[PDB]
Amino acid sequence: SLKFENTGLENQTVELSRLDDIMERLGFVRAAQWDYERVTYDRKYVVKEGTYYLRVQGYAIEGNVDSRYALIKLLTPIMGKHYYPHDEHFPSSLVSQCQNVLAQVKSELEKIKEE
Repeated sequence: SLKFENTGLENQTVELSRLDDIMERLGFVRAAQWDYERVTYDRKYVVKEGTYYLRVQGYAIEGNVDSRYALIKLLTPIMGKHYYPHDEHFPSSLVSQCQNVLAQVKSELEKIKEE
């Protein structure tokens, strides 16, 4: 339920193949692949209490999810939390790390924006 506002990600669109390359490079794997409207990427931070995951998601505004060419509009990134083995408190260090990763997501998208 933690969100990251003001990353700039929601303000520009990107081709899916170009998004995919960027995400894999930055440690994300595809997630929630049952959804045909949205593409989802998770970067996992496993800890003693379980798994935190930085989730970046976008919808196909043009084309579709199963196509090489699809135009993706990104939504507000979130950090999810899963407890294993069994009001959420989010660790400030992990918040800072996720902020850093999102900054490089944004920087990589800015580098190809005009092409």
